[PDB]
Amino acid sequence: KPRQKRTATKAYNVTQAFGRRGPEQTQGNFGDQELIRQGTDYKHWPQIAQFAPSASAFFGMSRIGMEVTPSGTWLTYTGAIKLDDKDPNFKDQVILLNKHIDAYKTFP
Amino acid sequence: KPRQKRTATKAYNVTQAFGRRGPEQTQGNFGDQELIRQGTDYKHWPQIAQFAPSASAFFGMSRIGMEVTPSGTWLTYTGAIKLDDKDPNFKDQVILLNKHIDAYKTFP
Ligand SMILES: [Cl-]
Ligand SMILES: [Cl-]
Repeated sequence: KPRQKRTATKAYNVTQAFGRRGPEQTQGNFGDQELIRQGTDYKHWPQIAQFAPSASAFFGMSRIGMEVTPSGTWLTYTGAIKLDDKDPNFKDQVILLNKHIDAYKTFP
Repeated sequence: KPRQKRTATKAYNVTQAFGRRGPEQTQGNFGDQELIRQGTDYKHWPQIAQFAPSASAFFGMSRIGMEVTPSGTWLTYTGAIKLDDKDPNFKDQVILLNKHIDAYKTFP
């Protein structure tokens, strides 16, 4: 499976499918130890997935680029997804996202 | 319906769902005239969607951040998807992606 189509689960976790969390531009930085170990099996995964873009929104909202480097050809992507301040779970969504963004920095 | 979960089609095109293509930091720049008016009805949509990330890969591969500005709270994302240069279809993949990246510059 191409890396972009992989689905993390307890049997193929975030580390196995997408590598260690870290600070380099080539590494992902999202996920506490519980989400890394369980992937889509994570109890709060659906609350995180509501922010993931559809294939249409991924190519409709993102700034797409093509880069040819010594390591190969890359499809770059950047963008921002607005949370809904009126959503009654807004305060829980902020806490949940804060719990996984750069959570690796505190792993024992 | 959240912008990230929208699906562009002939009835609800890329401009109506994700705004006019353009060069600004959080403005979409992908799509020629044909893709903008057809969205997922585009006859070559599958060869574009093969590069869209699953929800799991989006949070596993990307660099996720969160910003609070006067417009609201935003989930920022950045990353790069490696193309398989060993795939016999690689040249066609490069041609297809380059046809839509910044295509808006050649038309009103
Ligand atoms: Cl699709
Ligand atoms: Cl999912």
